[PDB]
Amino acid sequence: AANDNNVEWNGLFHDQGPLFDNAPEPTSTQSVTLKLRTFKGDITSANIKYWDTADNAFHWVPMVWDSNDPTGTFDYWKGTIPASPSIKYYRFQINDGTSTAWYNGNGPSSTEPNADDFYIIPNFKTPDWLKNGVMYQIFPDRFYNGDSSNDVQTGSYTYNGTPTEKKAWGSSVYADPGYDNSLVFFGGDLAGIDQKLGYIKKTLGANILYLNPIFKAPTNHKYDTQDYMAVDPAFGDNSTLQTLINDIHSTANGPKGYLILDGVFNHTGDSHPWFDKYNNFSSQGAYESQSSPWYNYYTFYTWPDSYASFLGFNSLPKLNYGNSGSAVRGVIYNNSNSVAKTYLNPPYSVDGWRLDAAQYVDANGNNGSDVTNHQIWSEFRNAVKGVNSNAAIIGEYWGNANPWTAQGNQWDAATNFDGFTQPVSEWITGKDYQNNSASISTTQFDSWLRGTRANYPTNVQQSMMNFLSNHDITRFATRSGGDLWKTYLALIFQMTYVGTPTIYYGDEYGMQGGADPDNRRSFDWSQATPSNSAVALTQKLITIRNQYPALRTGSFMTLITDDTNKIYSYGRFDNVNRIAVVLNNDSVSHTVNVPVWQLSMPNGSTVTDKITGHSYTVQNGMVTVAVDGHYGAVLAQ
Ligand SMILES: C[C@H]1O[C@H](O[C@H]2[C@H](O)[C@@H](O)[C@@H](O)O[C@@H]2CO)[C@H](O)[C@@H](O)[C@@H]1N[C@H]1C=C(CO)[C@@H](O[C@H]2O[C@H](CO)[C@@H](O[C@@H]3O[C@H](CO)[C@@H](O)[C@H](O)[C@H]3O)[C@H](O)[C@H]2O)[C@H](O)[C@H]1O
Ligand SMILES: OC[C@H]1O[C@H](O[C@H]2[C@H](O)[C@@H](O)[C@@H](O[C@H]3[C@H](O)[C@@H](O)[C@@H](O[C@H]4[C@H](O)[C@@H](O)[C@@H](O)O[C@@H]4CO)O[C@@H]3CO)O[C@@H]2CO)[C@H](O)[C@@H](O)[C@@H]1O
Ligand SMILES: C[C@H]1O[C@H](O[C@H]2[C@H](O)[C@@H](O)[C@@H](O)O[C@@H]2CO)[C@H](O)[C@@H](O)[C@@H]1N[C@@H]1C=C(CO)[C@@H](O)[C@H](O)[C@H]1O
Ligand SMILES: C[C@H]1O[C@H](O[C@H]2[C@H](O)[C@@H](O)[C@@H](O)O[C@@H]2CO)[C@H](O)[C@@H](O)[C@@H]1N[C@H]1C=C(CO)[C@@H](O)[C@H](O)[C@H]1O
Ligand SMILES: OC[C@H]1O[C@H](O[C@H]2[C@H](O)[C@@H](O)[C@@H](O)O[C@@H]2CO)[C@H](O)[C@@H](O)[C@@H]1O
Ligand SMILES: [Ca+2]
Ligand SMILES: [Ca+2]
Ligand SMILES: [Ca+2]
Repeated sequence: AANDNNVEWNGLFHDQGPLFDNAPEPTSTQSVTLKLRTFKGDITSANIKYWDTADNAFHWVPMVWDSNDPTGTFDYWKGTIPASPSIKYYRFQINDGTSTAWYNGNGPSSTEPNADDFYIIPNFKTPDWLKNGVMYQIFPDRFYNGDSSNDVQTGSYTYNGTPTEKKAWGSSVYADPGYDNSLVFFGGDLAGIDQKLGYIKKTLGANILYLNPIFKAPTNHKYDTQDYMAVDPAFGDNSTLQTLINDIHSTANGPKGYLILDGVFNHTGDSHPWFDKYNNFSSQGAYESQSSPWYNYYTFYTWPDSYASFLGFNSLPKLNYGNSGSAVRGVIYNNSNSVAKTYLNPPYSVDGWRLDAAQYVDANGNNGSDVTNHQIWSEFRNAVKGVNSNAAIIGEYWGNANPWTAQGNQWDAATNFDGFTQPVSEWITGKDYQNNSASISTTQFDSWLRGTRANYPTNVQQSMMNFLSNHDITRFATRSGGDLWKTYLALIFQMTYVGTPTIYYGDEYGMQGGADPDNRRSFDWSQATPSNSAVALTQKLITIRNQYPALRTGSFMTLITDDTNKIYSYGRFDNVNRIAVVLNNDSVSHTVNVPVWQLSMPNGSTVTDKITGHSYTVQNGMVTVAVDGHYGAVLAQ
């Protein structure tokens, strides 16, 4: 507002959105010009302080006033960080006489921060389609039986002494007395996925599909791989995969699509020939003979009964990656005919992988989260991106996955449990994703989101897998107590936040379910139509996100965090649009004066709540909109 020995925090802003960063994914030779925003005439000077990993030192770049925003309310200060190959971390020092403030990935600060700085990873690139798409996850057996001839039947076969049980579509997922939950089948398959492709890409609008394991394995989840080179017979054959991939990539049935596979590379099933615990193959596996040609693919403490595994499960023997150039690293990703490259190269050309239990991948039976583990995911990236630079790499991780993403040498993104799923669950349903009592206020929710968003490079943020539920946690509908309205707010949010909106099959209509395996129920297709309130909004929302780049790659600015009325409003914006999102997490209606001036929405200009179609006019920097309890508006211009 003026030069008064006071830096006004409310006027301050910056992130790597279009208005502030002219190069968010630069090469070794591209300069990064940054723009800081402040209330007009509020400061005396500003500077950029960045740490360059090339010489391990802090560098200084004084900023200069660049311009005013259309409403003459803000000042934009600029500075440029020189182009080089090295990773850089920056923050801002803001001065107004005797007052000094700092700003970085975590927003304003009275004292100088030492963490949460903004990133500059030269030559690091996350595929843009992932950044701008909407994903739909499918647990094969439970989506749609499109071919009843490949169905696993009761007794069809046995695993570790247990016969398989077949369920009627819609029945409980729990095994009946005498059977195992891992050996319960409903019939979902690849042909089913292909036949319902119209529901995916059109009825909903999603353009990205992510499949849980689909390779030869005895269980129903299939994380106990028996053969990476073959599609499990129950889901079809490799030929079926090809037709599906072609039908997904096809733009003759809707938006061009991308397929992402589940890569279970940390371990193998105990029935995989390399191990062959039950001797299902003539060859000799590691378990049967210390002279086995694959003996060293695993780690034994006391051969053959005690060996390394995934969290103690004997059915999932841990793979030993050894050192660079090892046979294992070759069969998984180095060899041209490896698991990762085989499916990434024709005649399959899938578009990416979901790294299951990626934090554990290691050598000699160790648990990862160490140097070797990271060295491995670095070679993995060179192998993948070497075959196709636009093939996505998303690792599974429940906490801060900064160690595997913050240097642009490993994954493109990660399963956003901590930055999306948990905060959303606790804010809307008052439970954590495992359905335990855990509630947070709007203020707390907005902070939680900013802190976790700051853990990652901007392009990683835009590529994070944001789901309300997934195959390992309780369903949102159950955590909601059945209140379909909470699902409405959740959807509206999910489709307007930073990151790849990811729909866990069934969530779009309000499916319920507890802990594994009850969170993997068969899909109720009578509810899969626009006649369902939730399904309709999902589609409405998806259409809206695809309409505005500002929602996929724009900036994010908090506008309202009211704990009294439980209202949360934020804005997504770029060079073309300004979107004010208003959310009501209360159980009663509220009239909100949305301060759209913060997004520089001109007075007299009109805005439209793309959810209702109702138009509004910006007067005195505000927009008054009434919103029902557990719902929201999407004011766009
Ligand atoms: C399931 C999940 O467990 C870990 O995740 C931790 C996480 O790291 C922690 O930070 C914290 O948040 O807690 C979670 C767990 O809630 C692990 O790190 C993850 O990698 C793992 N998820 C992936 C890996 C698994 C192995 O490939 C997959 O699970 C499959 O295999 C499991 C083991 O048999 C099956 O688990 C069943 O669990 C029930 C318990 O209700 C048991 O009774 C039953 O015997 C088990 O079979 C599961 O059904 C399979 O899907 C998982 O799907 C991957 O996503
Ligand atoms: O889970 C891993 C950790 O991830 C997060 O740490 C991030 C920070 O949030 C980022 O801001 C950034 O930090 C840079 C920092 O910006 C830069 O100035 C420089 O900082 C130190 C340097 O590390 C240290 O060796 C010494 O030289 O002093 C410098 C300044 O005094 O380097 C930092 C990182 O190299 O990156 C880190 C990690 O990528 C999160 O905040 C942590 O909680 C988490 O543990
Ligand atoms: C910012 C912070 O938000 C979340 O933390 C939650 C806690 O989980 C909850 O128990 C309670 O304390 O409220 C907090 C909200 O502030 C999130 O779970 C954290 O991960 C996140 N923590 C920062 C980000 C990183 C990711 O974990 C950490 O590495 C870092 O040290 C934190 O500053
Ligand atoms: C340098 C000056 O730039 C900005 O001023 C511009 C206005 O915003 C425009 O509307 C138009 O009038 O052009 C002006 C440029 O001449 C900015 O708003 C100012 O705050 C800024 N001046 C600050 C910096 C100085 C250097 O320390 C101080 O002397 C001065 O008091 C500050 O206000
Ligand atoms: O009745 C269903 C409806 O209830 C709520 O609406 C509130 C309204 O917002 C309050 O201001 C007041 O009028 O009571 C109404 C009902 O008691 C919810 O806001 C909404 O979710 C729900 O559909
Ligand atoms: Ca001032
Ligand atoms: Ca079938
Ligand atoms: Ca054998």
